[PDB]
Amino acid sequence: RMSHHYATIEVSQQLEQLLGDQLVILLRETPDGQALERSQNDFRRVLEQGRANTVDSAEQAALDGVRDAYLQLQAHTPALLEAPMADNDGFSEAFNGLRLRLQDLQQLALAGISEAETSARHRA
Repeated sequence: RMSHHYATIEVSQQLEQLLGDQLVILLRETPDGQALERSQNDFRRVLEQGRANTVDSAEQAALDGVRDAYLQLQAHTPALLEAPMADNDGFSEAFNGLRLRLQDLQQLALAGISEAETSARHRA
């Protein structure tokens, strides 16, 4: 009824931390390629294990959207990390869409918790 929503909140928080790591790396003058790849692979790991374990159907759909938004952001990673970002407006927009989705995932999870709390009080 409720514990799985808490797990979804945790997935989103971890993703947000890893996204932050990625931005911090990308913001440096000489970003480290191995660190960037590790952060991307870890974001993907957390997201995909999270999706595989998500029980709520609406949270599954939201995590699918997070995946698409993440791929959009990842697509902006320059082949050469010393190279300038090719599409700054696009990178900004992909970043914005992803962080807003991660925030809404948590809000969605919180709503499910709230509704389960209410239902628990009327089952007994």
